[PDB]
Amino acid sequence: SNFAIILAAGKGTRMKSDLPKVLHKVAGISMLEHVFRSVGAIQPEKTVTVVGHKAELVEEVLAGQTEFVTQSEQLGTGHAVMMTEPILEGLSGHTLVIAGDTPLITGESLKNLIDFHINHKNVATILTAETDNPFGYGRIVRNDNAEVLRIVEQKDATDFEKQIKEINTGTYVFDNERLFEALKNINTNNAQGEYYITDVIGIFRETGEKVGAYTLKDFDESLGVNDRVALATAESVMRRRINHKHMVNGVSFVNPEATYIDIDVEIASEVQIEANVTLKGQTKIGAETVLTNGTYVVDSTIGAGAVITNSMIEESSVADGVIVGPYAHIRPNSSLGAQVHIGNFVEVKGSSIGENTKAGHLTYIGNCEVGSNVNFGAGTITVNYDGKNKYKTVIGNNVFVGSNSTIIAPVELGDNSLVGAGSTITKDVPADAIAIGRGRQINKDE
Amino acid sequence: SNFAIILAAGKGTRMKSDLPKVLHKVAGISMLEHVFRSVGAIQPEKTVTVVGHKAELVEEVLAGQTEFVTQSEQLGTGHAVMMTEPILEGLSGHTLVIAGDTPLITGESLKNLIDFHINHKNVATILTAETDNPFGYGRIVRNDNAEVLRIVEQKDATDFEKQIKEINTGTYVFDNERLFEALKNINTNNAQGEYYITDVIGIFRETGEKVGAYTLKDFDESLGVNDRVALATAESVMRRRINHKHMVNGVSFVNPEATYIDIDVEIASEVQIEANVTLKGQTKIGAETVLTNGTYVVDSTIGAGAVITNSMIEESSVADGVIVGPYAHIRPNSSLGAQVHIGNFVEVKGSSIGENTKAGHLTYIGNCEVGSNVNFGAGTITVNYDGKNKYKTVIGNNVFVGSNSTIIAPVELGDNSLVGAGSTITKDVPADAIAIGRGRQINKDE
Amino acid sequence: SNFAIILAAGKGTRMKSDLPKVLHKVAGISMLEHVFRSVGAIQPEKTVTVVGHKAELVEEVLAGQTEFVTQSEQLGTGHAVMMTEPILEGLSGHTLVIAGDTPLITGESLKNLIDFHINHKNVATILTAETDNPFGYGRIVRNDNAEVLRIVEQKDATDFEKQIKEINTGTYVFDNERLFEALKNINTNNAQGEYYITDVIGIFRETGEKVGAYTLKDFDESLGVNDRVALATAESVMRRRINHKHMVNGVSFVNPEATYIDIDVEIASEVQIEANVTLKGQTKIGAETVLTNGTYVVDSTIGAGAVITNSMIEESSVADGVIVGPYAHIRPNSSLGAQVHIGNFVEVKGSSIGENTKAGHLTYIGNCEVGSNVNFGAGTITVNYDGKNKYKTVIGNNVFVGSNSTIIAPVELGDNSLVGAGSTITKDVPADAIAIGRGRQINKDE
Ligand SMILES: CC(=O)N[C@H]1[C@@H](OP(=O)(O)OP(=O)(O)OC[C@H]2O[C@@H](n3ccc(=O)[nH]c3=O)[C@H](O)[C@@H]2O)O[C@H](CO)[C@@H](O)[C@@H]1O
Ligand SMILES: CC(=O)N[C@H]1[C@@H](OP(=O)(O)OP(=O)(O)OC[C@H]2O[C@@H](n3ccc(=O)[nH]c3=O)[C@H](O)[C@@H]2O)O[C@H](CO)[C@@H](O)[C@@H]1O
Ligand SMILES: CC(=O)N[C@H]1[C@@H](OP(=O)(O)OP(=O)(O)OC[C@H]2O[C@@H](n3ccc(=O)[nH]c3=O)[C@H](O)[C@@H]2O)O[C@H](CO)[C@@H](O)[C@@H]1O
Ligand SMILES: [Mg+2]
Ligand SMILES: [Mg+2]
Ligand SMILES: [Mg+2]
Ligand code: NA
Repeated sequence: SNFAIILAAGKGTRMKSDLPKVLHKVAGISMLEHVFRSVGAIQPEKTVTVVGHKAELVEEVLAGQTEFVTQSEQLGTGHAVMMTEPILEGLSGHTLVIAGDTPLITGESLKNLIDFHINHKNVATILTAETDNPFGYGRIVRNDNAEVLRIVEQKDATDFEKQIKEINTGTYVFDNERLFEALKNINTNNAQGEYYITDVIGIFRETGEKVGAYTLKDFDESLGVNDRVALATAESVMRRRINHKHMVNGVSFVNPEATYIDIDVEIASEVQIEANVTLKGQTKIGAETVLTNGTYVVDSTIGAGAVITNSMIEESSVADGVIVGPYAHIRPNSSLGAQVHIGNFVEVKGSSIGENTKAGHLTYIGNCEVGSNVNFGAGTITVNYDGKNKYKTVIGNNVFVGSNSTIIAPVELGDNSLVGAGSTITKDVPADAIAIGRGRQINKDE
Repeated sequence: SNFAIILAAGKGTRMKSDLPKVLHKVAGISMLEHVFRSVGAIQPEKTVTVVGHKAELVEEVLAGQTEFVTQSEQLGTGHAVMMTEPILEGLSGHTLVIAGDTPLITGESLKNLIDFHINHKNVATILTAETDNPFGYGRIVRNDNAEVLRIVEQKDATDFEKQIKEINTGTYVFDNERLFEALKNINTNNAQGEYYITDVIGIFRETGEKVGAYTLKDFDESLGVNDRVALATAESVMRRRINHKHMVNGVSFVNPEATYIDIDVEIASEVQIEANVTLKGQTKIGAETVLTNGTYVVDSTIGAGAVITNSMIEESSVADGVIVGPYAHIRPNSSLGAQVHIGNFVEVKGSSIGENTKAGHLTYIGNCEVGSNVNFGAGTITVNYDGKNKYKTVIGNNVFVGSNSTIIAPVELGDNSLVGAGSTITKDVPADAIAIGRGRQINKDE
Repeated sequence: SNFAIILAAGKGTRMKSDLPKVLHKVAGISMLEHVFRSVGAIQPEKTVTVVGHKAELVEEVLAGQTEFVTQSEQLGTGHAVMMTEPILEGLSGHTLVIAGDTPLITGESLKNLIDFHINHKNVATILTAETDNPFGYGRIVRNDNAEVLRIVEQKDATDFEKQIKEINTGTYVFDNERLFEALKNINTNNAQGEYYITDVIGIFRETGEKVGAYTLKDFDESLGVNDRVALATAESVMRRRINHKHMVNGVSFVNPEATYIDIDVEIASEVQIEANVTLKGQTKIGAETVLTNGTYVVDSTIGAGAVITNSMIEESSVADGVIVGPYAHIRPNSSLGAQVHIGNFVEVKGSSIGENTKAGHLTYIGNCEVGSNVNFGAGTITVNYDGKNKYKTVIGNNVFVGSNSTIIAPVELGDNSLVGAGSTITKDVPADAIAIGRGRQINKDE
């Protein structure tokens, strides 16, 4: 029986933020969520998240996914684990304690940790790693025969102890029953005057209880994020992880070290992604689609065989074979039908665009229902706002909207209609009709 | 006498692509072409490229540059070399065998390899290297006195052999006459059930024939591209190589690790290139020209003293002192004369623009022949498409095209003419004349 | 008493530039300025900058901040120091000699260097470092008991000496009085036929004078920039330094290795900066402001809570809560009031924009004084240029400028006025009035 305790009540002073540290994002989701996803790998029967500093913000993120306990005052990591007593005290099993600021630890690593704990029949197992720059991390102190003696914090470590490269990742597995009894013996006699969870290791050794340490196969997973310098490193490692997975899946990257793809983004095989492409949120990219430098897609679905050249697309659906850009902007609630062509300096907002329709230049399409095979001449402006209300415009199939025209909603351009270039349309244009609304040209010789 | 055999018939399963692996691009050209260019350094009397999987695509790339032999079934690298028998069997000389998926090996390295082979009078010389992650590479097995015994593939290697860091690059030089006789002794008794070319090393040792190994000076050249993770590494190394050459040539780079310049791009001294600039194909950049972040140039010629700010330029010519951007788009078959200024949100397509002409904002110039010292007011739209045909517009010198005007082709604006702002022009405007075609302003008090 | 000598007279041949090497920029300022800033840390009583090659360009950069001496001919680093004789000869104190092409050395390092020199009572102290690629650097030659014997240049070094990893940084501290007497003994007997300053070390040893070497704590500071490859490395290290400082200060960076922020840019806590953001010159960013990929800001002030999405802003002021982009361009001498919204494909030039005003699409606002709560419809074009003169337009508060309208200066749109969409305005529109200037729509059935 496995139990889990996630610490997320800290102040995170070094972050210099009003937003709780654990909520800072890494590849699209908070560090806390990355940790929560890893925890699920051990299939815990009970999950408790310790909240305190701005608990309401934290509870909203994991609402309905974990039990919450409040730590009124941030008196220490050990004190935080004590808050889980009313829920876990008495139960029999292996209790995992993990920090909410170590977003790189994988579920696979946590599984190996618990398996090690059970196999070696330890009362406490520490997840460790080694690094050439252990500053800020608790050091793992062992004796001559490599037996774990205790964990000494940076601020409490001697110069000899500071030289230790083996660090505490902040993740452990404790025998649930022995954990809460050992917690009662933690004192505040240290540089911070806090209840260190790291002290339970020394406490267990007093009664000769078995304590071990499982070393991470990948030391990059050990990153503890206390400031924004560490947060950038987490972004770097997570970015490499995500992009590596995509490349193994058959996605080409001109530069995986400079491409920004969120954790839950899905990408089909044969997709070509240039450097400096950004894909955020619930974004999906179809097979063989090409994304060029500067393309920025948020919560959108893009089909197969599409080519998105240096363009921004938000909360929209893009069908197969759609060509967009460069410098195009597809705003929320828009839908581009199959083989639609949206060129440079074109903005589509809250509009549905039928198959094969083209708007290649300096055009604004807002709140419009557009048919198939429609052609928007360069400079076409649709007007949906008058100062108070928002009106809709309907454009039929095979409509030819003349260049530099101004279409004032609410109006409807019937099938096969034509709007003369430079015209201002304020009234419906019947199907197959031709509308012209501009001044006559007069030349004055000189 | 040197001969060359390039293997390009494989399936490249790990790539997860319909495009033959060797055809995947690195810095603008296929891996196969990079390998072909290196091969030329040995000045081979005969060059044979083994094709099989989608041979027609491969033959098109190197058409008229090498002899081709078909390998109906991909039974192995050794089997592939056997396909070159009808052409190379009997001839006397040093035969180089190279894979089409090792695009980083230089011609200089191949020259050193053949020179080593001849000097040491070997029957077979293997191009080797060392790496901390030899996974997937054939390991070089030597005895106590560092003599090459054989090459063992990843899938056939024991745990002891897998620990070997010295890898086979897939490039060798064989005595042509002894090569084809040793090929007859290759068996399919291995994990893949294939005819390994790597086995000829062991076969030569049976008759006490001299086999050696030449080690690469630069281990980065040893990269074997079997998947897209490796392809990204190839892009990274090739990108560093290309940009290093440019910096030595006097080109400044804010960030050479994040600048994307194709293999055949030419850049003059004193050019300043910000990070995230992309130069593709047959692009040439003149002296002292400045390219800012986001600029993307494809198959174009840009002169000296030009400033291309965050703009995309395709298949066009840009003269000296031209200023473009930010967010400008120069489309195919366009020509910008000396000191032309193209500003933000301006698109030029299939048009010639005379010296000193300015179009600084929200303008579309398509299929136009424009003179010198012309001024396009912001919002100027030229119309060349009516729904079926494409018409041309001619604009003379010193013409002042009023802002937000719509010029409907085919029309001609004579020298020194002026088009009033907001006008729709459907007829020719004589030289020195003034054309106005808009509605009169009426104010309604309230 | 501390004195300083900065060498900036060299030709910098490897740079292949008409601009003196020391003037090449690193993070917004010349290498010379970075060196000058570091020098100030030792609080020198006298500062002398040796100029020669294009001295006028160099003197302009540090005008009024240092004394200048001319080196007519570039006969060597030793010869350059000799030019400072008329000013420093006779004085008593510690004289620091530093190259103008080592922009990474910090003031803290120079302080530690002088303190070492004084403490050890040396006649000469060399600032050294160690590197695996010492090519081009003078090597530090020591004896069995680690005593500094001399400095041997790359071109004069034997194969044994070339293997030395300890390099000369080009920075030293000499006893002023003994310095000028030792300079008289420097000869041109070397590969370059120049007067090496490095030779004074050997000269001092002839009379048994105390010479030492202080080693840099950070070897990255030792970079000597002789070509553009080294200049890119300097940019890389300086970029990392600058961004690290910002992260410690509470600024988040998606990718600090690919974000370009100049040396004097100021950024408040809680600011979020995506990768590929460029901030240049005297730019200041307020608290909680978000900067997305592609944003490029030069000499501008941006307030708190602003969101600059993929936009370019130059020499302008942006107030709190302003939303800009994507693909917007704020040109010189513009001011955006609190909560102003500037959308895609909008250019603002030399204009003041009042609070809450919105221009969300394809609009050009030039030389305009705009009030508060004004709404610019998509496609709105302001005209300020007629061919010779520049005219101003004044727009009152709560004005509704209809889409695709053309406003021809000089004109004034009074408070609460409205311009009908597609209108060309050539005359003043009184407050509360409605102006319409377009052609009537005529439909022709078919
Ligand atoms: C005493 C202790 O455990 N030290 C460990 C902690 O140091 P470190 O100094 O990083 O500890 P933090 O301040 O980041 O706290 C760790 C976690 O506990 C939380 N928290 C903190 C204080 C509190 O009163 N309530 C609460 O819930 C924080 O929100 C965070 O999720 O993690 C490092 C690894 O990353 C380890 O090397 C250290 O050995
Ligand atoms: C058996 C063999 O040679 N193994 C070598 C091969 O492994 P590796 O597993 O990389 O071999 P690949 O599958 O990439 O084949 C190598 C080359 O031969 C071609 N090909 C393959 C099979 C075929 O039947 N016909 C054909 O033409 C492929 O197109 C490719 O150009 O290259 C590695 C270096 O990169 C070496 O370390 C391995 O020792
Ligand atoms: C002889 C000498 O000093 N060599 C040092 C110099 O080599 P390095 O070959 O780099 O010397 P440079 O040519 O860059 O000259 C150094 C500095 O002196 C200036 N200059 C040069 C020649 C001249 O006649 N007048 C003049 O003012 C240059 O402008 C530059 O600021 O710096 C390296 C560190 O970066 C050291 O490892 C070398 O030991
Ligand atoms: Mg922590
Ligand atoms: Mg291979
Ligand atoms: Mg130098
Ligand atoms: Na217009």
